[PDB]
Amino acid sequence: IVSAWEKGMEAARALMDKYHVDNDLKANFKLLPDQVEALAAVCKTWLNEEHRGLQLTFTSNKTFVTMMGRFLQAYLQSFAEVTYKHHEPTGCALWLHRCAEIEGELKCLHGSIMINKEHVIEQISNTDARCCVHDAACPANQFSGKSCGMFFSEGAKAQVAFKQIKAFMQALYPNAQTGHGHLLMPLRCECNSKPGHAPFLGRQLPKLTPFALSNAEDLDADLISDKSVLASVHHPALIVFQCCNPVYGPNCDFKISAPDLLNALVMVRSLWSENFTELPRMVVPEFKWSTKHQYRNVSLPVAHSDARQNPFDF
Ligand SMILES: [Zn+2]
Ligand SMILES: [Zn+2]
Repeated sequence: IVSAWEKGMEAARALMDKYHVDNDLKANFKLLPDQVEALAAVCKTWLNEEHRGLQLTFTSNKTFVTMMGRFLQAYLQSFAEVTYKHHEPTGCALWLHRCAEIEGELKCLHGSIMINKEHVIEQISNTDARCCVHDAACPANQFSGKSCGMFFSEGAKAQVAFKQIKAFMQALYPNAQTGHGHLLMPLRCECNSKPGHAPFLGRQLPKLTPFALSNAEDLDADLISDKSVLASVHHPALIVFQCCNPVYGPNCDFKISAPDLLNALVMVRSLWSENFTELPRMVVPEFKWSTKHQYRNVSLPVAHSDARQNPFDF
């Protein structure tokens, strides 16, 4: 019997040799949990070679390849039976969201229904915003110390994006026994990709934001038979994952839409099948609410101005 580490290393080198990954990346690879670049280079090479015309939608090329890298990593670890405790390789979870089950109703990461709020932007009036229940007494889009950090300026549009992912999954897995109600989502962007990253404030998992597919109705549904595609036609908004705390502490350019995230997983399974004859078991952890994902709030009073020189009359 051989150590799991050596068995992993062999498989990974076979891949890196076959896909002509850079020599330094090859030399330095040690199957360690933060070593994802060489595996992403495998995937990008396979894409360049087999899928040059792949169309991404609200996903950056870098983020798509990085996620394939993590999934490839997870399959290699599973194949070899190597696990590093506290380094789950995908950086993702399956959230049983229940956001497309009841008309007009969204649930947050807590699994509780989201409360309706009016949200005024600048002047735009969003009277259909939704907040985490633990934020129900906060201004719209401000987060309490008990928040999960989820907020939708537009609840109807959010529900369209959840219907879209659920339909996309039903089209890819029309005979699924299980999983059509789960969302594959990232738990880590670049900012918390390492378990000992410096603590940061604000949201503790990648933000989830629905984006409209705005030309998608100028489309003739009758011409399209791809059920995947029809998911977007019927529900023209995508869930898009970005940095834990995107800029409009740390921030990064992580950006991937839910269908492209599932396709990153699916395309790794294809790549794997072209190199190995069985696909190992690989479990993306089911999401469970816990305090580690709680928003890290800091509430600082800010003095309003007063024309007076002195605080008080005496
Ligand atoms: Zn919540
Ligand atoms: Zn980030």
